[PDB]
Amino acid sequence: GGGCTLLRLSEKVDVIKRRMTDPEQQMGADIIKRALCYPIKLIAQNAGVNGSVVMNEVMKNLDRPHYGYNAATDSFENLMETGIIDPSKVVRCSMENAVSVAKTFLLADVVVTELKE
Amino acid sequence: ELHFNKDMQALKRMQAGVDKLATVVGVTIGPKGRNVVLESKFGAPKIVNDGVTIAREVELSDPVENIGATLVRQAAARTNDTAGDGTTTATVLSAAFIAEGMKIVSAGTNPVQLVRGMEKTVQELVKELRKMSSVVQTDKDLANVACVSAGGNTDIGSLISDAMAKVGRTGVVTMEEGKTAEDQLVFVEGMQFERGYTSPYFVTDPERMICEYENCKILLVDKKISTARDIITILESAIRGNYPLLIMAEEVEQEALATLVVNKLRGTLKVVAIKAPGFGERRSSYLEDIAILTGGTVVRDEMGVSLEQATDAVLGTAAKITITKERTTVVGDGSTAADVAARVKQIRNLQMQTDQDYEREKLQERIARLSGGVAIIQVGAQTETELKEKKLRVEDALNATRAAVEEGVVPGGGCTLLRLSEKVDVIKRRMTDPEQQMGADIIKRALCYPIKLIAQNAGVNGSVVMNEVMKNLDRPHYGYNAATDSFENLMETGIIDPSKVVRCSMENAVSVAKTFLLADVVVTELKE
Amino acid sequence: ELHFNKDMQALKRMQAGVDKLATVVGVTIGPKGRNVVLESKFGAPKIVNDGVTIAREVELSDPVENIGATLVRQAAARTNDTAGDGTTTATVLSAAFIAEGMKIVSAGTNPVQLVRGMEKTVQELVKELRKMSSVVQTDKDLANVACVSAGGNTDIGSLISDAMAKVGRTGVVTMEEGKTAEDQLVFVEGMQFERGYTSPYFVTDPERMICEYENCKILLVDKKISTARDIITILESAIRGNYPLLIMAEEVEQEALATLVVNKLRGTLKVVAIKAPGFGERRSSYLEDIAILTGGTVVRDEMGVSLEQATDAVLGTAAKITITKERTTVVGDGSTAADVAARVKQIRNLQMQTDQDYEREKLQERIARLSGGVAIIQVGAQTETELKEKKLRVEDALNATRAAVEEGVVPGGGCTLLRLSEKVDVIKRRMTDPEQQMGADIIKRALCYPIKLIAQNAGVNGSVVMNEVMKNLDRPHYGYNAATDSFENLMETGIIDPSKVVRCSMENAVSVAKTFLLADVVVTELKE
Amino acid sequence: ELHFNKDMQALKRMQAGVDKLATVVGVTIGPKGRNVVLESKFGAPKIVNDGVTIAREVELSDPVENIGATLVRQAAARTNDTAGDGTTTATVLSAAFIAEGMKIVSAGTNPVQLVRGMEKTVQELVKELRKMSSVVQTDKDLANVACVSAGGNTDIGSLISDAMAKVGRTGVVTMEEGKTAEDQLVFVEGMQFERGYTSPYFVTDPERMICEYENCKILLVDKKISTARDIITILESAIRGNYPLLIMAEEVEQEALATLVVNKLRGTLKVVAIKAPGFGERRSSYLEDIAILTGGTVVRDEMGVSLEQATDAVLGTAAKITITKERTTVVGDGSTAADVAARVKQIRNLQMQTDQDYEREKLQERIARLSGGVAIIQVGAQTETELKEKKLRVEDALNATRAAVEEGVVPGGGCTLLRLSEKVDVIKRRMTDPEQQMGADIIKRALCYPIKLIAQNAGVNGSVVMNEVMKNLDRPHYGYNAATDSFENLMETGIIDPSKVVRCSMENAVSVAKTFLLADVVVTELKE
Repeated sequence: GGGCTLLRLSEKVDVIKRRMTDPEQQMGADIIKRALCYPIKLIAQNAGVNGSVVMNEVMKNLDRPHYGYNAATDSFENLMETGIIDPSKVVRCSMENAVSVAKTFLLADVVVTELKE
Repeated sequence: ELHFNKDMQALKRMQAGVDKLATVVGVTIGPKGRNVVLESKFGAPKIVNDGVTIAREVELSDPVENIGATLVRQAAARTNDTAGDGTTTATVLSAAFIAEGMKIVSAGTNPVQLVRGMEKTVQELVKELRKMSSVVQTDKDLANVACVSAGGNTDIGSLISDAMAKVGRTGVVTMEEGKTAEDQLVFVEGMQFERGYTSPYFVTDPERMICEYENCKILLVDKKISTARDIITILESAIRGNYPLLIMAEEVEQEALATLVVNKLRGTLKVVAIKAPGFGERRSSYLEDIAILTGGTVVRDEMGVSLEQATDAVLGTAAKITITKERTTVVGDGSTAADVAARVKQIRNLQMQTDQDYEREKLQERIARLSGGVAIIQVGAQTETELKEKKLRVEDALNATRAAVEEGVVPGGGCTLLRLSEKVDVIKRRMTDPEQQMGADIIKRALCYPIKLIAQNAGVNGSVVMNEVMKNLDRPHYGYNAATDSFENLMETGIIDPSKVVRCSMENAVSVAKTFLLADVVVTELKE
Repeated sequence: ELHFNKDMQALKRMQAGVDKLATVVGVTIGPKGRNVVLESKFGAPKIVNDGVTIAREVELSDPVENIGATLVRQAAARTNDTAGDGTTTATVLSAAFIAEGMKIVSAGTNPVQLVRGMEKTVQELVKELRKMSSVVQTDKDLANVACVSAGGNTDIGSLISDAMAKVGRTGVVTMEEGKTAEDQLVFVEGMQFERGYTSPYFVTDPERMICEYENCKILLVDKKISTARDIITILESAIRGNYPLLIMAEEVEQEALATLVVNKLRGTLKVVAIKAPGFGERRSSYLEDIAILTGGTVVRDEMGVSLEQATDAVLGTAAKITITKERTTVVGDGSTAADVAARVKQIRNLQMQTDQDYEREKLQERIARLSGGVAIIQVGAQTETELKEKKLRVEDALNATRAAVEEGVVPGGGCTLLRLSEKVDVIKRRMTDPEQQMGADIIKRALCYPIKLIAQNAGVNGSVVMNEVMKNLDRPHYGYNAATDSFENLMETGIIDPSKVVRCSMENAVSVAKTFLLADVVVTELKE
Repeated sequence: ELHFNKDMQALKRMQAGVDKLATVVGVTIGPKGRNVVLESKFGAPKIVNDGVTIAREVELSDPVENIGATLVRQAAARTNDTAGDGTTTATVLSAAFIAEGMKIVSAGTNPVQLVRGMEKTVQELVKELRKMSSVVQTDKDLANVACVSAGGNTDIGSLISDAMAKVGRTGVVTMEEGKTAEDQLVFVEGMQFERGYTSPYFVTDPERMICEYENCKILLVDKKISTARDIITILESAIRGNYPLLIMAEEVEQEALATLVVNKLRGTLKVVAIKAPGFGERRSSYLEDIAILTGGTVVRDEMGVSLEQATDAVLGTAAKITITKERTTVVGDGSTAADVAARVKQIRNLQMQTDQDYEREKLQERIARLSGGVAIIQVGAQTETELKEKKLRVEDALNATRAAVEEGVVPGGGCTLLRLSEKVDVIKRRMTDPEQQMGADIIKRALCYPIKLIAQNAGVNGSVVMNEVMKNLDRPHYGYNAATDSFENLMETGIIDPSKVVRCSMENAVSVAKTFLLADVVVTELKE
């Protein structure tokens, strides 16, 4: 948990070369990358600490040994053994739905609305 | 249909509303307080000297600064209905923590570590406040405490003293006027509980907003009530004998509650609504404990009789009943006194065979209030405006004495807030981050505000008064009486505050200041 | 006709203007600095990468925030003409102290103890800066410093190295272009002083604003000058031979000064103004030290000849003279070199018979500059634009090398500000009042700003950069070069700053922040 | 008195102004270009089909978008005076780099790496353009290139062909009309230099802004001139004989220059001021190289005769002199032709004994221009409007032929931009950061703009045009002539552009786009 799983997910779109590798789809991949960076940034920031340095410490270190950052205690700790864990169902559903509404958002080009008079 | 308020200025907005509330209640505080004029609903205006009445009526225009002042009103009201006093102190301290809070926060300081510092500081200052407290253990010192806390002369405070000297602990003393000019002490079979009414619309006589009824029958069950036709038949029994009815069966749903308040608003049916004591098997063991005490059987389905009709056998009787916000009291009824003398025997038998721990203290708290009973006191009568003036004085006397004997006693005049303030300087916290230290200094400078406002609005500089007491030794009960304007010891003189008031107002003020500075976004429904 | 600006908000007004000045100069700083487009006075615009030019042109509409920005410009300009560089660093530091300062003052903190904490912190940080400094004592390490400090390749920086390896101390190296593509070193009879021009209107060629004249006569008297009729006869002596004239006789009053600038503006008379070196008997002993050095006599009334007609040998000759803001230099004249070799003998004579102390060092500072002379260097020429680009590169090279060897050298990139910032945490001051501690933390967070603005406007987060540098050992010259974006030691790589610049910009920034936060009331003339 | 513009929107303001300039110059481009109506200073309007006249006159109200458009005007003007043509191409490309640049920058992309990508991509494309270029080495193919580049028929372009076939390299061919209808080729003793006149106020006949004089004497010294009394005596020597005078002594200061332009504005004295060729000892070796050539001695103070008076012996003669922005040409004078034939012998002698390297090429560049001389051509005359129409057609012909033979030739129509644009897709840079790749793609989409605007304003979709040219093989000189609206090889048809124009307009466009996107803050002096 701690939204750190979104960083580990974001740092695996750099290895995704798609078909037919048109620059636009690559932009969308970079879009997902920078968008997954936001949640942990908001968590660390609104807690009271710079999120840029936290993101740097976790990412530069090995991403596999469950390295993470607990904002509740503010210290370098493994999220598993400490007790900060998130259900994968929540992460998956919130991620798919966010893209689903972003789909029907950016695709939009004309909006109508019934007015008062 | 929702308005948005964000950033740094949104906080300042409701802070101003808070500061405006603490401004009018601020000039209320002090022995030489000022008069606040209120525009009447219809007719001649009402002059106010109380901080409670002011906090009740204040509500501004701008919604953000309106919910800000109301957010402090919560702490003020909550402090009042849990300590009996200290609304003025709660508000001014609340705004003090907020003002000094916003002052430091504006320097880009982390709110989380600040509020953590405040929480721990006041918490240790509460632990320190218990050390500061002066305990009463003798009925004669209790007499001196009572008579002094009572307005003016002793005598009447000397009457309350022996009134509670009879019934040792667990209360509960109730007062009433009439009928002939003497001091009539009366002890009868009465009981109380720490539950409250269902709706604040049952208040018999404002502004006391306390529901009192004389010569009324009682009725109670354990299960939830929603059906009405059963009570309608009992309503016919309440019309059969034009008398009010008592009901306290845990949760009454919106249907029966609406029928109750409608039949009460017209005056056709005098009804009372309230909750059940305890939980689980305790409920069915508490209502049956008060059933026979009131001279009535139990209408539970466990045996079980529960139908449309209801006679005198299923409902007990109570001469007088007085219920308030968090308390419900019964007294006066001349029913089976042996029941009160036999149920206590059953508790002793159960406690003798009890191996558990929770059952020991539950039987201990039940044997307490049972044995304590109710004691009701009758006041004298000189003129028609005399006991009315007395009854109010003895009302404020009893509540003050109870609040004092409950948690202990501390030197009043707001000086106890100074002594508590000059002990945060030695507090080295963990992990001693600068932010938490700021919060400690915030508590320090905030505790300074009440005494300053007291002296200032009295007519003298508070800076010199604070300097005279602080530089002098804080231990020999040194203080400053604003009533006489002289250096005196607050204990021997007669200026004392109940420690319950100081603690509650302090904790609540930090409580609202916690959820005030922690806020960052405020929403509000708008007109259009 | 006078406007009154008071309270707390009047401070924030000029703070905004200060912050606006630091905003534009802020994006100027750093190796990956940004361009700032200036509107032309008439025609094609002018893009600027320097922080000096920007600070010259900035002046806001609102008077209060204009004089506030102008107040910072004072420290910026003063740093520029006392160190040679660091306008960008002085400004951002000045605003840093002001921003962080007012951030704390807003909490009602005592300004007096705050600025006291600032002054002492930076002063001990200057004493610490001298420890941080690296000293050059060998001409070969001086060669490596000079070449690296020079732009790009060495060769020319390797030429200035031996140029100052010849003239050991006291300077002073002066440069000039022409005529054939080689490296021509020339040592001749030249001298300089630490005085300046009378008026900034004498500047020959802006934006260098340095008055340079070739093949001109020089005139010196010790007393003050106010009369004109004597000068207009020398003007006739300056018209007889169409040549410029040099004058530095202490104080020239408004009358003669106005006549001088008027006759110079029309181009009829090429005149130069300036001031006198030393004081009292020193003046009459310094002007006669340069009179014969320029091949002229003294027109003092002590002997004394002083009439209307002045001739050829009452005024010395100087082949080339270059003067600036706080310096005045002469060079080139092929006069009595024996004088330069005989006056030094007279100084040694006075030195050995001297029993005093001040006379010993006055003779020592005079024998220094006299023996030092003025070595003029001639650069080569590939094309016509290459010689100009070189001349500018060697101009910035010489001024950088001089500013480096003068006060010592410190690691550049603004990283030395962090190493200094992480030494205030150990500073336990007297009497350690919290306010002075706030001032220390203010300096800390303020010294953090420059490196942040450099990294940020370069294109990378400054927080991570600060962390990586600070968490690592601060002693093995660890640093971060924004030009390459990589972990590197600032020394071996070639990113160095002169310690004189850091110190001057630091002290001045605190100096203006001193007179900024101490302010409480501001006045200003209005239009109507 | 200074305004402040910052953030992202400040960039878009001047970007709009740039977009407005490229809008009017945009409809100018193309064979089927449109007419731009200009309001006259006084009287009948002036229609313009040239992009040069438009770029001169355009200047908007809003200062920021004015200095933005002017910033592009600097690129267009600089391209014009360094290539001879391509103002329209420079502007549309400049705005292309800006538009496509800001289009990517708005995504928060690093400006530093972007412009770095732009610089390197276009620089390698310059190295690529030199590959795309076609070379001319035969006078007969030169004849075909010249006649085609010339408007319409050949004959006259076939005359310029043999005109330059005579004088091989180093130029320089000058033209003139009159007097009898034939083809008169004339070679005489003439010379030129790559220097320019002092002030643009000396222009004889606009809009050609080129100062031309007939039958005038010359005068040159090496030292700087500031005095005037010597000049006013030569003025008297220029008044006794009503003839203009030539002066080129390096730097003429503000005094003499002001006197010169004043005496010229009244028509009493026909003067001009020009700079010195070479540098140092070269100057004194170049002015005496043109002194005797013009039949005059040297007035240098190196020995050295220089006083008040001046006669015919100190000043040479010149039949005709034509000077422009960056060139100064003399021709026609019938002086010592033996001088031009003897100084070349002296150069060969010095060349034989020269051991250096720079002296060899300096003697080589002097022996070149000396041997090349200055061939002047005379055109025929049918009517009076035909000779002027010819003279204009041969003026643009000569300038086009020189620009084509100088840097080589490339297929015109802006199609060479596509061939250059479809070569950035193979450019893998270092360290191949995405930003530099964006800058490469920016260059690609920007090079697509000119050909698109050409086809569009002509009257055909540019999308299908780009498709046909690009999808086909880019090597067999495939192109699209908008004049005939048809598939055609740009070489064999007659639509060719000089490589110098394409290269210079491309480099300057990136240069101003460099100092455009790098900008982040813009300042501007306001009215009040």
